[PDB]
Amino acid sequence: SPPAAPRFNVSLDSVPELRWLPVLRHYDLDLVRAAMAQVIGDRVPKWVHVLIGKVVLELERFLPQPFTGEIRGMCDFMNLSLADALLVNLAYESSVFATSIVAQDSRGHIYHGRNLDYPFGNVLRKLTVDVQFLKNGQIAFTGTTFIGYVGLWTGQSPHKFTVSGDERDKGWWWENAIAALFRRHIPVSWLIRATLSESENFEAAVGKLAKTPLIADVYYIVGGTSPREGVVITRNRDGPADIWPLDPLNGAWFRVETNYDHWKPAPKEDDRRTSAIKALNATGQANLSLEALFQILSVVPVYNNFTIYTTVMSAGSPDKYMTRIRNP
Ligand SMILES: *[C@@H]1O[C@H](CO)[C@@H](O[C@@H]2O[C@H](CO)[C@@H](O)[C@H](O)[C@H]2NC(C)=O)[C@H](O)[C@H]1NC(C)=O
Ligand SMILES: *[C@@H]1O[C@H](CO)[C@@H](O)[C@H](O)[C@H]1NC(C)=O
Ligand SMILES: [Cl-]
Ligand SMILES: [Cl-]
Ligand SMILES: [Cl-]
Ligand SMILES: [Cl-]
Ligand SMILES: [Cl-]
Repeated sequence: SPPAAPRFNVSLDSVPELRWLPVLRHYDLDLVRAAMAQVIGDRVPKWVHVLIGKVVLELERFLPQPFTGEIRGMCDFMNLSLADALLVNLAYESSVFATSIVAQDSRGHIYHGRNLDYPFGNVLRKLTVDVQFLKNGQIAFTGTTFIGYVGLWTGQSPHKFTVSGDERDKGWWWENAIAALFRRHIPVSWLIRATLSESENFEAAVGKLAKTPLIADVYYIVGGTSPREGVVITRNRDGPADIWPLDPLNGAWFRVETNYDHWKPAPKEDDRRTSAIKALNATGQANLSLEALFQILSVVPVYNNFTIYTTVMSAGSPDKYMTRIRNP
């Protein structure tokens, strides 16, 4: 059976530059550096590496807190350049594949599950962690991430909402991202974390995730705590291209999103959407549970050779947030 991801706490009462240090000390930084060094060489184009290396300090002015400070803190503790630490944190914003599911059972309770896939040789499975971010000793929100990565592709605000992000690949990622960063747009995984931290309820989270300027396109899957509180937000950098909510009155008790626009067919080369829908159809609304979602997310090719982890969560039952490493 897949093992649960290591769980750690991160205190938001500590300043950004030191928050992650207690967590980093549990890891072999030789492994982390080797992994970060590999990603730069593998995922960052040469012209980007040259450019950011020279202008990182000018770019830092336009980046938001506390993300820069947390990256700066990981710079010093690992003897890595600020440019390289920033680049790795941007490299994982793209080339990440996913399946996200938000669904409503017969009682109107909301369930949320997702797979995250990375199609390159990696040590992400060894660096995946569930993190509880604390304010005054209390859990403000929970997220799943990789050691050294300050954004959240997956997270939960207890008794409020759950969020997962799927990449929306429209090409020219680095060209548009750099220009967007200098215009104070933010990474898609950083917006998820900022939403988990700030938004007071599901409705407010959907608004913030739908409208905040981004450096790239993305799909945001959001689940709430009341019946019908589930939505797929298809984003472009400036705003929402499409808002796709649960619609039980019309028989739509789930929404599936992989990495493609739902109003178009999934590509024949990569049709994880069809498999997920059939498994949900076979499971049935009456049998929907977090465990049932985990089983759906274990069906090939929804579950595939590149799957890093599987997360199931329900904001109404925050204690059930569970991330399991796949293919370990
Ligand atoms: C991670 O943070 C949680 C939340 O603050 C910690 O749980 C608290 O632990 C103290 C001491 O055991 C208790 O007095 C609190 O009531 C606990 N609260 C909850 C909700 O569990 C947890 O101990 C922290 N983990 C570690 C390893 O320190
Ligand atoms: C799912 O079920 C609905 C209703 O039963 C059906 O119309 C649809 O074709 C099914 N889709 C798949 C992929 O099984
Ligand atoms: Cl923000
Ligand atoms: Cl935060
Ligand atoms: Cl309903
Ligand atoms: Cl899709
Ligand atoms: Cl459940």
